[PDB]
Amino acid sequence: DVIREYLMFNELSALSSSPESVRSRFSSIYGTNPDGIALNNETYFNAVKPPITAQYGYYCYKNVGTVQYVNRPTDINPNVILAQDTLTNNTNEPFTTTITITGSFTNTSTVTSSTTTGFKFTSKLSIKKVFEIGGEVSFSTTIGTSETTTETITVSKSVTVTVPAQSRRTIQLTAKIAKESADFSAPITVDGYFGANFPKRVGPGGHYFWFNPARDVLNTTSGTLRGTVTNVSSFDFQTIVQPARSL
Ligand SMILES: [Lu+3]
Ligand SMILES: [Lu+3]
Repeated sequence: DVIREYLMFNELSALSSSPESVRSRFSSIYGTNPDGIALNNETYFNAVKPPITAQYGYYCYKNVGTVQYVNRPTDINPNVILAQDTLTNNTNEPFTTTITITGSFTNTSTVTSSTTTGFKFTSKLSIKKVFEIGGEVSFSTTIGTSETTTETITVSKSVTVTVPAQSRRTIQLTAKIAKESADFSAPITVDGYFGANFPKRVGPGGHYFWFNPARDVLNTTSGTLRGTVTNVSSFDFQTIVQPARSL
């Protein structure tokens, strides 16, 4: 998904920064410690209200770029009993009979995401992955969370079996389980401005209010989104009729 929202003061740590470190950068740039600083609709320290950044139209945004997916090796659980039934022959004559054996399996699709430094995005992230075995999976997800959705597969199989004279005979419904997954990542980028108000006129021309691009006052202006999309499903259903065993 293409996300673009305001950067907040409580997310400065996500850019390895702080209001104090931003203020100190403004101090270095202009040669006087500002009274206060401003970001979008917020201020910090001894600041002019309303924020000079909104007054003067200088905003600052965090962005999620294009999500890139990388397939992980698929893990296959090669045998799982979904159903098991035993036919008992208590007579002196064999009989043959057609039975139906039924199992159900609950498929899961799981999304998880995070950022390396703890950005606080509000807009849902769109995650879509087509899995070979599991098929198409999509999510609209809050970054930094986990979600699982479920779907039910019921499988019935008819089978004709002869059970000898004094014996029982077991029938199983079996499947393989595929855990399919892909890792994903997206660049986080910050662009726009911070504001500062000074106790005296500073800078070229002598002004009380100044704006500097985020890159001038923050220790970094990028980060990273990461996550995984998993699907667990059953496939390769088989009927197993085991040899008749004596009672
Ligand atoms: Lu194959
Ligand atoms: Lu196959």
